Amino acid sequence: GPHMATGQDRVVALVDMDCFFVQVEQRQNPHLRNKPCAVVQYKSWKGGGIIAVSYEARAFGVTRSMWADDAKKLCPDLLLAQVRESRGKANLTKYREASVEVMEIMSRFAVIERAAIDEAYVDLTSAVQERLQKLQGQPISADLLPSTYIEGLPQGPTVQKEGMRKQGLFQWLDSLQIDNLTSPDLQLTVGAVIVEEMRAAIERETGFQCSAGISHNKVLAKLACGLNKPNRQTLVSHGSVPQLFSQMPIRKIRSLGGKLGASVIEILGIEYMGELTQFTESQLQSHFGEKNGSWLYAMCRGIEHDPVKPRQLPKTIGCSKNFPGKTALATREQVQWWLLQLAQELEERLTKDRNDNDRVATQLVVSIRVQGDKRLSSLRRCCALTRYDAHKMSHDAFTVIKNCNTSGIQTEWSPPLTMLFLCATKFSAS
DNA sequence: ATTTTGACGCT
Ligand SMILES: Nc1ncnc2c1ncn2[C@H]1C[C@H](O)[C@@H](COP(=O)(O)OP(=O)(O)OP(=O)(O)O)O1
Ligand SMILES: [Ca+2]
Ligand SMILES: [K+]
Repeated sequence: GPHMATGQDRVVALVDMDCFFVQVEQRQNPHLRNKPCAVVQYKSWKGGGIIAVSYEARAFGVTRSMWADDAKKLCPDLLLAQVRESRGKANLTKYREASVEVMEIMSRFAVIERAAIDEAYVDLTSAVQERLQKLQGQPISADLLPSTYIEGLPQGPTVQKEGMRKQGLFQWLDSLQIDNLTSPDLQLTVGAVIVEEMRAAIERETGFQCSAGISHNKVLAKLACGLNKPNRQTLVSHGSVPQLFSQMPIRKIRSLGGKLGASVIEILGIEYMGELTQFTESQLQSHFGEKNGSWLYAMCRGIEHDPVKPRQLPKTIGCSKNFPGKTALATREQVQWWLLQLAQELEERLTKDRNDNDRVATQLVVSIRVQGDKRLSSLRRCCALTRYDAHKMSHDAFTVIKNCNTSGIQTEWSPPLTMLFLCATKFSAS
């Protein structure tokens, strides 16, 4: 009891831009705003592959990974914006720069960990302490939380969505103990106030809307974020975890969406996160390893300790292209030309990165996939990255991979290459 | 024939 940790020591948010690439294109082209629309890369093969979908179009069943021709079958009036193409490949620069806009705004409020192009974790513990000092026992008005849901409420003894939201928020605020500055529920509530302010600032200064989760750790904040989308935020309190987890499929928890989550389900014969509480820590370590077992034992109780890392910039800068089916690279000239295209984009982005961020990459990673291999990467080799020069980087990549060619004819390449990948890594300050 | 990314763990 008095010594049992409860994982209530931090306030952590996860901010997720809503359908981000779509919003970037809608800001640029007002004709696309408030319409069913999607972002597509390439156009020749089946109308192009959809990579982002507005919520209006999701209502028709349009999803990412879908071909645009098929999406048009579900949504005949679907509007499309195309990813820019440069040097023969999709170029994501517009979205990376929009991401920087948002991340720099978020960084004014607190330390952020860039989780993806449109996702950041936020460590709010210190900001919440300061705001609590400013408030001086003053109660928190529901007006300060105009887009916040409290997971699990309302409960106990209106048929509209906003009415339910307000009822749950009212119950939560009515129960709060505003006089205890160490109260974890109060701390989460102040965190939610700050996140409302952050999201307002993002929308005012960029036009972009986002959703957010607020809880005591990254996994719960990420889970909370997806409960009420778009353009809303959700507070998941420690006390909400038993009911929330009691029907929560294991695969919905971050890092359990793949093979490990499948093995948890299969070996233990369970379906929901809460069922994990019935195993000892040693049982879980015996099945899943020391690290995973301890992590699951704590996580099914709502407890997780992974820190928000102070990192606003990506650790790697990479460029890749697939060559599916008939397009697989079968000559040496082809392989070298595409290595050159990838290296030119990489040099452009690296030079910009060096000027913006006072750092230099020192390692070049080359990855390839051969036709027939089911794995995404068949081979990975590295060489020194000593000059931001595309011809040198492409020549070096060719040198490290050229011995993979089985073909006895020098001009021909076999087995054909279905993927090329150049990644600059190992940054040092400059 | 999703494609193009990015982070981290194991050995
Ligand atoms: N599998 C993918 N392939 C290519 N691009 C992707 C892929 N997944 C995501 N992206 C890009 C496009 C998205 O706008 C952006 C953010 O991804 P993601 O958060 O999963 O969806 P989303 O922002 O489009 O919608 P949501 O509102 O549900 O968050 O990253
Ligand atoms: Ca998103
Ligand atoms: K996401």
